[PDB]
Amino acid sequence: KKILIVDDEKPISDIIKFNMTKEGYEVVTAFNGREALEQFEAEQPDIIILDLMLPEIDGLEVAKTIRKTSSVPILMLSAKDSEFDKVIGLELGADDYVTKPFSNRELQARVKALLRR
Ligand code: BEF
Ligand SMILES: [Mn+2]
Repeated sequence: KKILIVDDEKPISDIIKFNMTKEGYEVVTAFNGREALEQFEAEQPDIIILDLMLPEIDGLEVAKTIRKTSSVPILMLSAKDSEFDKVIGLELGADDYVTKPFSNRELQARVKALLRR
């Protein structure tokens, strides 16, 4: 299965890529909202882990845009942890929303849960 990791912070992207690689997933990365939409269209990932505070296009806009044509599972992963943040992310189409800092094991379990459908 292929995972697209969207995060503008390379250190965070690297930790998630390391962990998902360990589970046997193919990993593709994007460092801004524009790269996120470009990788989504070119790679057709099976699941997207999506940061919200991103340059060019924010994660909420990336999710809304992607939802116009795809039901690809989206797991939002952000330091933004307010009730409004989680509710709007889910209402715009996210299937799950995890806050930073996060547990690598819990992220792995939620990706498996989403892929399980
Ligand atoms: F920049 Be992400 F929203 F933590
Ligand atoms: Mn960010």
